[PDB]
Amino acid sequence: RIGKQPITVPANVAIAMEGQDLKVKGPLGELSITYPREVLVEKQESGFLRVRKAVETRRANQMHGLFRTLTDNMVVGVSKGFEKKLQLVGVGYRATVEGKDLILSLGFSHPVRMAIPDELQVKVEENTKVTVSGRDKSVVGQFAATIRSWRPPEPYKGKGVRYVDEVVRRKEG
RNA sequence: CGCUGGGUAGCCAAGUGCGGAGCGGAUAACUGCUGAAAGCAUCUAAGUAGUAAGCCCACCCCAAGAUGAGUGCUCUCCUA
Repeated sequence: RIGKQPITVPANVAIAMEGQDLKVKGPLGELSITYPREVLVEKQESGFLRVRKAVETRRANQMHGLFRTLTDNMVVGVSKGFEKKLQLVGVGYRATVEGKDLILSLGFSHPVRMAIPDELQVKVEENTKVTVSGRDKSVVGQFAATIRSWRPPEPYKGKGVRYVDEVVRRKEG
C-alpha cells in the first residue's frame, strides 16, 4: 500500500528530524510539517525515512498513508519542485506578468489583477499557457485552482482556462 | 372667525436634505487544492482556499436597576 514505502531522499536534501516535527532542508526551500499524534517516524542511517504507526487504530491507518505521501511531497517538493501547466483557451484570453502581480484578460470588462505569491515562480512562455512553478504541491494547486476559478471551460463554448491533457466535456449544440 | 382675500413665527408635506457602507469574521448549498481507509480514485477522514440580500460585527439611538450596579476627572466633610 501507500504507507509501506521508503521516502526516496535524493542528493543534497538534508533530513532534519525534530520532536513531533519534520524540518526538511532542500536546495529550493525548507518545508516544515508537524507530526500527527499517532505517527512516529524512524530512519535507517541513510536517505530513506519510514513513518510508522504509534497505536493500533483506524485513524493511524488514515494518517499513515496520508502522512506518508505528504512527506513524499515534502522531499520531492523541496528537491525538484512541482509545476502546473495552465492554458487559456480561445481568442482574447491573454495572460501576462506585472512584476509582482499577474494580469488576466479573460473577456471581462477589466482584466483580473491577481497577485502571485513569493513562493511561486510563474512563467508565461507563450501568451496563452501559464506554467505555475513552485515548491509545495498544495500551494501550486490552490493558486492554479484560483486562476482556474474565473473561467472554467464551458462545453458549448469550448473555451476557458484548462490545464494540459485533462479531458473536458464538450457539446455540439 | 358672519362670509370671503392673502400671511410672519409654529406644525405639516406635496416641499427640502440625508441614509441603506464594508479584499470586515465565520458559514449553508456548491466549486475546489493537496489526500489516504481498498499502491486507481474521491472537496475530507489530517490541514486548507473562493463564496449568499442569510448569521455576527461595523452603521444610528437608548443603555451599569448589567444588583455582575463599571471606569476616569473634580468638589466637600468644619466649631464645641
